[PDB]
Amino acid sequence: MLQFYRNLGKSGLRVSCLGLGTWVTFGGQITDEMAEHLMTLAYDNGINLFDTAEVYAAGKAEVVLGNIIKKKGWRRSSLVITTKIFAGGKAETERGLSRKHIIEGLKASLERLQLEYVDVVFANRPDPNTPMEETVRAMTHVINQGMAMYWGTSRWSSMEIMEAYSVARQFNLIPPICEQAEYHMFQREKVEVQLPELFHKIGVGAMTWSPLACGIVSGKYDSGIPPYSRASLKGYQWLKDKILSEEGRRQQAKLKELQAIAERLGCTLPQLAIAWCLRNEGVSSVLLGASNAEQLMENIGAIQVLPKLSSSIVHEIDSILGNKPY
Amino acid sequence: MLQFYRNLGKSGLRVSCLGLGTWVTFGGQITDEMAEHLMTLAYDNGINLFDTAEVYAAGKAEVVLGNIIKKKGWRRSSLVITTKIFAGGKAETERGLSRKHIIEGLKASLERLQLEYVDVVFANRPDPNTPMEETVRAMTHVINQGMAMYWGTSRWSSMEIMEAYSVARQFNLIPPICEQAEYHMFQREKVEVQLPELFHKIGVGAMTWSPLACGIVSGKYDSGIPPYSRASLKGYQWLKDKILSEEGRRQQAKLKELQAIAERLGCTLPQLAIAWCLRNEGVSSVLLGASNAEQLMENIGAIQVLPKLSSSIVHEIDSILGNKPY
Amino acid sequence: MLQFYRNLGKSGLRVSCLGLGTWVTFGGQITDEMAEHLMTLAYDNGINLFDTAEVYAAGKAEVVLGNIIKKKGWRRSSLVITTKIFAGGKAETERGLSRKHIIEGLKASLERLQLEYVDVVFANRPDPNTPMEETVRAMTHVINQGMAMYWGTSRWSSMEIMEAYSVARQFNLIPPICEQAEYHMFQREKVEVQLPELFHKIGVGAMTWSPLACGIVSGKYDSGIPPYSRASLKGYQWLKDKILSEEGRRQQAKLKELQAIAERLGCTLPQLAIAWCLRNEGVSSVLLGASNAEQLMENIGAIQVLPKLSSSIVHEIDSILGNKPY
Amino acid sequence: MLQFYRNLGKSGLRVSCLGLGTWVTFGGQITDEMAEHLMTLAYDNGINLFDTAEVYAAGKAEVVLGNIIKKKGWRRSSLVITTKIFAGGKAETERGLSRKHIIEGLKASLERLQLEYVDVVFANRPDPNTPMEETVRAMTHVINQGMAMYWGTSRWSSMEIMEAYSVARQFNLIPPICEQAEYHMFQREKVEVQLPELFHKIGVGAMTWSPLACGIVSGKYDSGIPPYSRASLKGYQWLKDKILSEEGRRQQAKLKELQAIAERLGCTLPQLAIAWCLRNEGVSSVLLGASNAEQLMENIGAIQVLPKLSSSIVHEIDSILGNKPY
Ligand SMILES: NC(=O)C1=CN([C@@H]2O[C@H](COP(=O)(O)OP(=O)(O)OC[C@H]3O[C@@H](n4cnc5c(N)ncnc54)[C@H](OP(=O)(O)O)[C@@H]3O)[C@@H](O)[C@H]2O)C=CC1
Ligand SMILES: NC(=O)C1=CN([C@@H]2O[C@H](COP(=O)(O)OP(=O)(O)OC[C@H]3O[C@@H](n4cnc5c(N)ncnc54)[C@H](OP(=O)(O)O)[C@@H]3O)[C@@H](O)[C@H]2O)C=CC1
Ligand SMILES: NC(=O)C1=CN([C@@H]2O[C@H](COP(=O)(O)OP(=O)(O)OC[C@H]3O[C@@H](n4cnc5c(N)ncnc54)[C@H](OP(=O)(O)O)[C@@H]3O)[C@@H](O)[C@H]2O)C=CC1
Ligand SMILES: NC(=O)C1=CN([C@@H]2O[C@H](COP(=O)(O)OP(=O)(O)OC[C@H]3O[C@@H](n4cnc5c(N)ncnc54)[C@H](OP(=O)(O)O)[C@@H]3O)[C@@H](O)[C@H]2O)C=CC1
Ligand SMILES: C[C@]12C=CC(=O)C=C1CC[C@@H]1[C@@H]2C(=O)C[C@@]2(C)[C@H]1CC[C@]2(O)/C(O)=C/O
Ligand SMILES: C[C@]12C=CC(=O)C=C1CC[C@@H]1[C@@H]2C(=O)C[C@@]2(C)[C@H]1CC[C@]2(O)/C(O)=C/O
Ligand SMILES: C[C@]12C=CC(=O)C=C1CC[C@@H]1[C@@H]2C(=O)C[C@@]2(C)[C@H]1CC[C@]2(O)/C(O)=C/O
Ligand SMILES: C[C@]12C=CC(=O)C=C1CC[C@@H]1[C@@H]2C(=O)C[C@@]2(C)[C@H]1CC[C@]2(O)/C(O)=C/O
Repeated sequence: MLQFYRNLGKSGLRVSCLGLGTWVTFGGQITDEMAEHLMTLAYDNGINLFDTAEVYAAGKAEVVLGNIIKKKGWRRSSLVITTKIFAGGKAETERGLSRKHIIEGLKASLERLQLEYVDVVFANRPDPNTPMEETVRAMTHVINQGMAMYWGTSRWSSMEIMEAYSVARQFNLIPPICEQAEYHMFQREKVEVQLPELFHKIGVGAMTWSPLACGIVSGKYDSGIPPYSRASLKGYQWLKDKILSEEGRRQQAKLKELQAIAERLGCTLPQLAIAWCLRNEGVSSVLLGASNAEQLMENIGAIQVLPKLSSSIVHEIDSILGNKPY
Repeated sequence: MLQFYRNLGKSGLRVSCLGLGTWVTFGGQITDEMAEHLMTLAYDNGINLFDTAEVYAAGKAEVVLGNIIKKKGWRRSSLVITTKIFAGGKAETERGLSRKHIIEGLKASLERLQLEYVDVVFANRPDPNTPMEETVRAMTHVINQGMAMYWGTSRWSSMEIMEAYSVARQFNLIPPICEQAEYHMFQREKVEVQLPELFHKIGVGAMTWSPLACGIVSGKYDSGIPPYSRASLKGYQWLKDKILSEEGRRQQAKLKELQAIAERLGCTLPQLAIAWCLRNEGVSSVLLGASNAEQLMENIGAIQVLPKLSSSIVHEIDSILGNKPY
Repeated sequence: MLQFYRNLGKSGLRVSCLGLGTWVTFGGQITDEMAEHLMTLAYDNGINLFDTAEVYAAGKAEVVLGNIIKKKGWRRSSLVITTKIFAGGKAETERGLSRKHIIEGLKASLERLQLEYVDVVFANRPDPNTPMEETVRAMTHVINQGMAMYWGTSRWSSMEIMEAYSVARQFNLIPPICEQAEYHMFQREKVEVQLPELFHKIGVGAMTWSPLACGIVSGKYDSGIPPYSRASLKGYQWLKDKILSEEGRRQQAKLKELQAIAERLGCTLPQLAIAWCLRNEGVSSVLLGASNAEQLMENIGAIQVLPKLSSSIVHEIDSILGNKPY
Repeated sequence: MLQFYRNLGKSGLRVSCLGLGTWVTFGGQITDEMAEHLMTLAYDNGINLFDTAEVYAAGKAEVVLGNIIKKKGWRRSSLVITTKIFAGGKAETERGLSRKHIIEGLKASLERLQLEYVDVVFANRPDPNTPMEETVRAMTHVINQGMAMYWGTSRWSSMEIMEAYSVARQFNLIPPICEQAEYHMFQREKVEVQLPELFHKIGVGAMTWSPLACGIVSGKYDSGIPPYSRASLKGYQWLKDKILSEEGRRQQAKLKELQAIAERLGCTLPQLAIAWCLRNEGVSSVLLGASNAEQLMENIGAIQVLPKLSSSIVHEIDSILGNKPY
């Protein structure tokens, strides 16, 4: 009963239940050649959603993404391209959600992307130094300028998202259509409890990220930090610490148990985790990440796992994780 | 007492009581040469309204229409060009009334038409997957961008049209000026009963289509499906089935009777049917269709029939049709 | 105590108490060479206001005006250029105050004028076929598009002007700043009684036209229709009839009497009439007309007459005219 | 506890506590070479705020400023460029806060600056001939046109600033973010008493100017008008009169006393005065002025003085000045 394509929240924007992101990989960990192959595989498999950000690889991720789109020549109208704005430089005025950086940042992202507009522009995170009204007016402005079709939030609290809606309705501006939130077996609270309320109240959709907790859910770290793994990359010592932390090892213990259900269902752990992220209608789309073609094809195969996630299967997983939100 | 030119609803847009459409014919059933001749004949006879759609002939109808306008060099200010948006591609995001497709779709139609803007952009049909607010904001945006002068609805229910007005007045956006509805002797309810209410309440005008029920009213199918007829064209098996259906034959029976009044008045059946469509002020303009010059000139001659449609004549027709709405 | 420059109504637009119009003369009755000289004389004498219209000489007036501006190279910021829109073609959709013609009409005027925008765009007259809301939205749109700085009305009733303000305040649009009304010794009611109310209520300014009643006030028709006079021009038989009419001769009788006061003051009749038009603060600016340099220099000399228009002088004129409004 | 960078009022625009202005110097008193050096020194020292005006050196200040920015090639996103509009020509319509001059004036400033937009456009002073609504709509328009990111006021009373906010909230326009006010030891009332109220009430920020009272606070006029001093420049006889005035000499007397505290703290008088201007959070940024590199480097050194401005030090200064506002 799964519908591969669904509306992003209550907006009219239709997206595939699975998207492909560019964090770490594009313009960084992987070659442009591998990136091209990954996007082609995604696109050919129905995926129309591709996420990026001005900060990814200091802007190179957007460059690679734009190059592929141009080289492949896919119709712009058949793609949903999203980017996020917060950190776009070292200068004081090159970061934040001020009108100045919103406009300068998106303009610079579009130039790198070789695109006239993105379908959704996201505030990559909350800005405690900029009043909501200024931010909402700036997002509304770029949409009115044809630089984006819609806008959204990322890593914002339920209250801050409602605040953006409040400002939009008071000054007759455009409200946000989606919140890009982290969601995986070890981070469920926000997406399972809070976001559903925002959907029914103000139509906000949930586009989730890091469905494998940066690859931790794959269980490839059951025995240390494998070579070439994200956790072994430069600038990702923070990930390695989380993996080697006390809590990071307790997660591995639970994973081994989840692995049992995986093989018992005839799928891999990553496929179980990803399918798990889509088990509820509440999630509009799960943004995937992959360093090679084997991972992506495996991940996409998660769709076939959905039908096997019965009530019993879900309860067993909850008993194992032991973190089912109230 | 007929006024050849009238306002489209309560808007200031003045249109001829007869327009020329491009469905099936332009870029499809007829040659560009024949299309040029038909439009010239229309224009030279006072017709200033020409309708098309992104979906007609996969966009070719708009191409032919734009070519003629350019080749003939008529002043853009002397023309009322309308197009409709819903289905503009095979991709998921290439259909619907989302802001994304509204903007991408109209932009693509304008490029094909070689025009900077259309006078009216229509939503070709209702979109159950896009909230009215998003659609109304998108229509308002393209009007503000100078891509269209006004917007309208097509195949929308009275309630959905009122809903668009509601959103427009609540968020101070631009309301629709017209609804493009089917109207002929075998489809009267909506146009005769509901649309008049929308005109007096929210100024919505009625621009009607298929005045001959795709040619069925001409009675050329009194004996099967004549060669080259629309019903015998590829992709129009649906029309042939309606003609050969039980109800389709009962219509022919009534037509034969209507034919009596036609010849009794000194006009053809198509002229009687078309003049009938304009008998009431409620209809701002009737969109004509034609595959050759004989049909168009005949159709235009319907204007001369109007004066003969007395109360008695109208009552006789009602008795024959037996479908006068309450 | 006269201030040569004053605000046009309550707006911030500052105009000279005297402007130079282009009706009949520019691109028509006079040569481009004479037009250039007249504008230069005006500009050099402090006049910054120049009025035209899409209908004047079928658009040639705007062409000549734009040529002079370009040839002389005066700073655009030192000029106040106004044009009026209603009749811009023979086609049905080429006339009126519909959004379509407002945009097409002004765009075409600007191209002829070789200007990016006019300071004020006027609706040349009321349009009974277009709802006020559509007209006000269209004027607001062109101002927002940078095609005009402000907009105004011409030949509108006090109630229709208040209606435009009503729509502007209800839908948060831009209200009109001025009404271009006829004003001379034989047409005082509207300007003296009604316009002052609009100024204090909604800040509307009064820019008056035909201060010499098309030249009739000069008294050059005291003995028929002199050669080369406007009344003897082709297409102005209507003016000749008004002059030769019973009322037209009764005006001449009164003029002869006014002539007495003129010579008694040391000025010409035209100078007395023009100075009379500016005697009250209510009039922001009087638009002058002239076929040669002698008339213009004479007319401009009306400024020196103002100081002599005492209460007694004004009362004597009222006794003669006998048309002082209540 | 000083934060070099702070928000300009409640807006999201982040500026350095010290800015560099161009009045008198750029394109005038100093060479383009010296101007380039001064800006480079400022920029390299963290200063991101540079102020100018259409009136400075008849537009040359903006030309020099734009040349430096272009020659140095600093990222536009790392700069906060502000300009002020009021007097942009000799013609009547070339001055004021009318929509006409706002648009023409800023457009001309941007061309001279070789920039697409300024971060903040200021009304250089109040305009008693233009209604607030017109001015606020014009500022909102240029911001919506991408010609400026924000707008502000300069030399406006607290009530006039609140009036601009009132109009903005009534017609849903954009309110001002900052007021550029004079602030130095001999002008404290407005900035110390009134502006703080506007900050808490409507978020208006305080960007101050002439922190050395045009150089008077430096005490270089303790013995007349030194050569090359601003007071000895052409067109600045007004400054010399203020210095040589009775009150101007009484200020010198107080300065000599302040000098005691300066040397007693280990800093110069200008450093004490400038640091004094930043002692309170109320001031977002102090705009500096300098004719040579020695002055600028000295002035910037005022930051190190801030830590020494204890309560006692501030009280001693108040006792000396004897002008502490109520
Ligand atoms: N809004 C925001 O702030 C954020 C948004 N995002 C978005 O979400 C997207 C996805 O996030 P991401 O963290 O990459 O997602 P995941 O948590 O799914 O991690 C994907 C990474 O895990 C590894 N992996 C993937 N599949 C497999 C597999 N089958 N077997 C083994 N290892 C596998 C790969 O890394 P390796 O091979 O190197 O181990 C890959 O790069 C991003 O690209 C971005 O677009 C992400 C973070 C934040
Ligand atoms: N908003 C919407 O969804 C829709 C809008 N429209 C608009 O309305 C327009 C008119 O619709 P359309 O269905 O073409 O109109 P009609 O119902 O009037 O049918 C016209 C067709 O009937 C035949 N015909 C026309 N005149 C004669 C005649 N005198 N004698 C015999 N046959 C005749 C021709 O087909 P043939 O010779 O092949 O038999 C011609 O193509 C369209 O072109 C389009 O612009 C149409 C449908 C939907
Ligand atoms: N909003 C609207 O609908 C209208 C606006 N206007 C505006 O107002 C302007 C002025 O109107 P207009 O009717 O021309 O003004 P006047 O009533 O002042 O008439 C001017 C004409 O009278 C004659 N004249 C002028 N000065 C003298 C003189 N000193 N001695 C003798 N004859 C003289 C000239 O015509 P001749 O030498 O041929 O006798 C000249 O063309 C127009 O150009 C236009 O811009 C005008 C009409 C309508
Ligand atoms: N909004 C508005 O209406 C106004 C805004 N402003 C803005 O504020 C900025 C600063 O104003 P400004 O009056 O120049 O500032 P100051 O009051 O600080 O005076 C600076 C001037 O004083 C002298 N000076 C500076 N430092 C020293 C020093 N250490 N020792 C001795 N003399 C020194 C220099 O002049 P010299 O060497 O010639 O003596 C220099 O040009 C302007 O450039 C402008 O951007 C200014 C006025 C009005
Ligand atoms: C998609 C939309 C309009 C286009 C856009 O850029 C952002 C949004 C977000 C909020 C949506 C809004 C609508 O279109 C109407 C909605 C969906 C509203 C939330 C409640 C709402 O007002 C409602 O429930 C319809 O009545
Ligand atoms: C034409 C118009 C404005 C231009 C446009 O793009 C769309 C519309 C549709 C609705 C119209 C509106 C008007 O202009 C004023 C009308 C005609 C309104 C319906 C009721 C109305 O408000 C009225 O009755 C006047 O008072
Ligand atoms: C000039 C202006 C704004 C710019 C414009 O394009 C048209 C107008 C016309 C109406 C003016 C308006 C104002 O600026 C404020 C005014 C002048 C208003 C009439 C009453 C008003 O609201 C008032 O009295 C101030 O309080
Ligand atoms: C920065 C801002 C919006 C961007 C802009 O161009 C100008 C302003 C000035 C007024 C600010 C406004 C806000 O962003 C919200 C503020 C800061 C408001 C003053 C009160 C306010 O409404 C408030 O207190 C938040 O609730």
